[PDB]
Amino acid sequence: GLEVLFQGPGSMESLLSCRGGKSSWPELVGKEGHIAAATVERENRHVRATVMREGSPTTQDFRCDRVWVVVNNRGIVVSPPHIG
Repeated sequence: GLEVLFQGPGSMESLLSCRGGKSSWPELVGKEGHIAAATVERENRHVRATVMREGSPTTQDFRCDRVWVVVNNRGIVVSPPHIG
């Protein structure tokens, strides 16, 4: 499903064609990290969902098969989990 156009270091164009259907989980904001991560993997079998604390240093890459489930100190999802 998901196509991502990267407007690269120059006039560099590149595309990623990510595999599955769903790329974004707005309905998971406010749920427990572990419920959210299970739902992500259930709804898209091509992505690996990993729970992460807010504002941890982000690696400068984009991965079709990764869904960060970003949680606060209480383990609650604060942002829509999405592919990247």
